[PDB]
Amino acid sequence: ATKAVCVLKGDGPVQGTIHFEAKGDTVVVTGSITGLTEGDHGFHVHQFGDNTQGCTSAGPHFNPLSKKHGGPKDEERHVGDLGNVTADKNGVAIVDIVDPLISLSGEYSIIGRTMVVHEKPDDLGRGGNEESTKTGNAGSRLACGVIGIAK
Amino acid sequence: ATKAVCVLKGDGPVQGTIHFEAKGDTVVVTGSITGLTEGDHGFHVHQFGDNTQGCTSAGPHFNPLSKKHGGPKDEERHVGDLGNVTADKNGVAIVDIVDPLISLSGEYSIIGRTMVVHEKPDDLGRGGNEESTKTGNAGSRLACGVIGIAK
Ligand SMILES: [Ca+2]
Ligand SMILES: [Ca+2]
Ligand SMILES: [Cu+2]
Ligand SMILES: [Cu+2]
Ligand SMILES: [Zn+2]
Ligand SMILES: [Zn+2]
Repeated sequence: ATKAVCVLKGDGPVQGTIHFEAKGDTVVVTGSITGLTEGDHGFHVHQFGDNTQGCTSAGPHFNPLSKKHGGPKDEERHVGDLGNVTADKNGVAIVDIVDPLISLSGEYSIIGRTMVVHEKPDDLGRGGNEESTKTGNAGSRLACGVIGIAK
Repeated sequence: ATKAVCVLKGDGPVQGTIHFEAKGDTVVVTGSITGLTEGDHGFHVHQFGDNTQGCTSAGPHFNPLSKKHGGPKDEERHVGDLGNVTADKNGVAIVDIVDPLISLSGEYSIIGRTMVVHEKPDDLGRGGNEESTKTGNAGSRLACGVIGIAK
């Protein structure tokens, strides 16, 4: 697959549609998320596309190379660490990220896994607390969706 | 992936959880669906895991070998043709299917695609009109979900 789509939904007001497109060796992630409190929000690909217990059964960040949590520009990061999205005053986060590590096929494929938008901003593993190196202290999962193959 | 899961949800009361497990060289589909009218309901894997327009954006039956619609035991069938699930008097359908054409990896992988439960019985491509050769006359999509990787 070369195109993917994710519909984020949660127990609250956060909702959004993310599109993924394979462009050479990068994946271009676009879309918008709304109902977010203005500010930065942790945006990551969790390991399982299991929504049987809402966003909790999505597990941890997709980390096939068992690295520490980082930000997207870092080398030592989880494959799912896409950093943060920023909600404007109206709660609207417009997504536009280009990542060279997540993929739509092969081993790092994220098809079938879950996109999660969090409550607080991802500290990018620079928080000086152990939690920071595991989840970036992004807190609760507001909305999530399974990533599926798109036309 | 050797395990997958799908949460079916729609606009009505139909809902359920379907689990998929690669056991040997085959795929075992289990789970239960509730909220259904008594009787048979078409149950198929649709091509796209695109829930942006509800179950409508799932596209047609997954059909990589370009065949016509059939029942699960037919040679001429789409890969996504899982036949009918049957709901009892309380609207509960118990799913137990072993299928030789779907898989959880490779060309016949259903990860990232959508599982749909339909309003009417699937006629297994034997109804005699053109629609029977496409969808089995199974009608509208009552509930659907993107198939994701499970732990
Ligand atoms: Ca929190
Ligand atoms: Ca119908
Ligand atoms: Cu996360
Ligand atoms: Cu169908
Ligand atoms: Zn991480
Ligand atoms: Zn079919």
